[PDB]
Amino acid sequence: RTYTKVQKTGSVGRSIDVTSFKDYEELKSAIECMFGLEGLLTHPQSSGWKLVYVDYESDVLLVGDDPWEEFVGCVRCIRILSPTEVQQMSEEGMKLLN
Amino acid sequence: RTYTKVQKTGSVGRSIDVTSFKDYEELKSAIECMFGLEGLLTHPQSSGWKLVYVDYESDVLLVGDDPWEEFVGCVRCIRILSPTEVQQMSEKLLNSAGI
Repeated sequence: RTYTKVQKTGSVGRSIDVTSFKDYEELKSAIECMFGLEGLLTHPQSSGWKLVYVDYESDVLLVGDDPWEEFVGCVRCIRILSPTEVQQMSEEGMKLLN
Repeated sequence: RTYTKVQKTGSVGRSIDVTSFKDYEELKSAIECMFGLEGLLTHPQSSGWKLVYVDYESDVLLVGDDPWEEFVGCVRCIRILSPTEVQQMSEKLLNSAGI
């Protein structure tokens, strides 16, 4: 498997060549157009939506933080989290702790 | 690997350039903003929140004891520990290996 999975709960998932996009602006925009989320993954100051990824160590990390070259190497799969899923994640951490 | 992971249970992880900070006060403030914990890791006495890290030798250690220069090259990842997670760390493997 050369292609990376892009998933959104309730949508049919997709597979992309992350490396073919050469930056996060290009990546994020393409993903927003694919799932009909125009402006939501490219505005952290207004939107509660997160574009996350699972890496080689199975860690859920936010897309954007790392140098692109590192990212392209670590990335195992991508997921779009809605403001609701982010709170569902928080509550599941509380379930884990209790 | 060049940036350091910052993690919190029930939260989406992050990655920071540890070197882009002059001191621990700066490191702690950035992490607090990123995870919405303003004043929890800086004043720990009244919070119980611990900012831990994993060094090159795979050891879990409290962030802030070592000279900043030393820390910078030893850190592998940072983890934010909530007061509950702290209590849970004591709990069972010693009784497993013993028996």
